[PDB]
Amino acid sequence: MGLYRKYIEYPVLQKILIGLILGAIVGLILGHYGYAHAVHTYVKPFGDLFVRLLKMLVMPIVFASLVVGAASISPARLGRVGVKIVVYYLLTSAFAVTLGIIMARLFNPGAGIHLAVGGQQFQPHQAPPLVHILLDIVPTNPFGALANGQVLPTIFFAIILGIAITYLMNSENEKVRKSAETLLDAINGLAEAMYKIVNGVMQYAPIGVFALIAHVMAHQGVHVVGELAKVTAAVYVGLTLQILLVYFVLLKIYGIDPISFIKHAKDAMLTAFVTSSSSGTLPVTMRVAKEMGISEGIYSFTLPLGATINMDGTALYQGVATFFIANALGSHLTVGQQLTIVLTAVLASIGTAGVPGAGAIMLAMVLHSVGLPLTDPNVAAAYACILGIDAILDRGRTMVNVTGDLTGTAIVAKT
Ligand SMILES: N[C@@H](CC(=O)O)C(=O)O
Ligand code: NA
Ligand code: NA
Ligand code: NA
Repeated sequence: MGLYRKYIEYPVLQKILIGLILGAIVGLILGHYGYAHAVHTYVKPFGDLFVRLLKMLVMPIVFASLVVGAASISPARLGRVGVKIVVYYLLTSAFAVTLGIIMARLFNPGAGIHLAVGGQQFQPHQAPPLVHILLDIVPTNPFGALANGQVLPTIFFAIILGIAITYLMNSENEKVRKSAETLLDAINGLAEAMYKIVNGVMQYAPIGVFALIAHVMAHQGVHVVGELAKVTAAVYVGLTLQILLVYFVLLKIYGIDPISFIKHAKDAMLTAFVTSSSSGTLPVTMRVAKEMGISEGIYSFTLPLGATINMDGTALYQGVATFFIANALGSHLTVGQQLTIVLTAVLASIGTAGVPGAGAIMLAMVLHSVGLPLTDPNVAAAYACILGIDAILDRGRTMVNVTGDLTGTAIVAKT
């Protein structure tokens, strides 16, 4: 087990990029000499196992995290400035998703791939009338939603359970109060346990990323590499313009000087960029918070709230991916479908945990709203090719999310 210990003790982020570049070389070299059936039958199953691993823990982590999160939060009317706090992030998320559509049309990623994994192109199914969709949010059986795999009914049932369980903790009866604590602790244990499994799966990602990239290179060929570069470059330039478009303009109109703003915050983004974990990068956020030389009481609630609420960078990733998959599958997005992208993506960005890899887990939830379920083999193939390239894209989107946190707290502080 000498080599096993060395392999584990290494930056997980570095290995994925090492695994990604190695996979690309192997696929093209093999593809030039043929052996298309060789990779399809020998190295493909490693990629499929990684896909099944991610889908395993999506359901248990959605239910447990919401119950713990909803119970902890209590309605305090947000005082006076809090209503100004929550409204700020909601509007900004809409802008980020809206910018994704125009930039995606500018480059048009996913053209000329022609997925035929299932033997035929994906055929959209007509959506049921909106009355049936809304009435299905309420689960007729709370246990049925979990077992059958429905996600929307589970979210509704999880939220109300957390709200109902925080009243018992405040109840005067001792037996009722004690029973509420035990039930909350058991679910909190399940949510914590699901996070340790996330680290275990990420250690298998370099092997999983290697298998997925190699399989795609051999079949599609060198052509598919070009589009993968287009989506790679698109997100960064879209994020780059977004920072100047909305984050800079608020600084200019108000009295805070943007040039000095980044000078004190320069260490903040750089530390987050290296670690690529916005939720875990909290200590530096409070570090710069206490050395701004201003009030701390505003910082008592803004940073914990803005940890999960603000996720502009991931939001652009969610929107661009949703559009990219449609082009690969050959199904054009109508105007009506584009309207539900921003509504779904913005609320989706709210539920993101913040740890790296969370966007991949909840990207599929937006796909269900569009009408592209994961059970479709054609959708699975296109979605799998994104899972390989997530690490390099996740390097940039963390910086935007943390920057929006730091920028947003300062402008309200000026008021
Ligand atoms: N780690 C990303 C989120 C993600 O990777 O899904 C962020 O905090 O911006
Ligand atoms: Na936002
Ligand atoms: Na979030
Ligand atoms: Na954030």
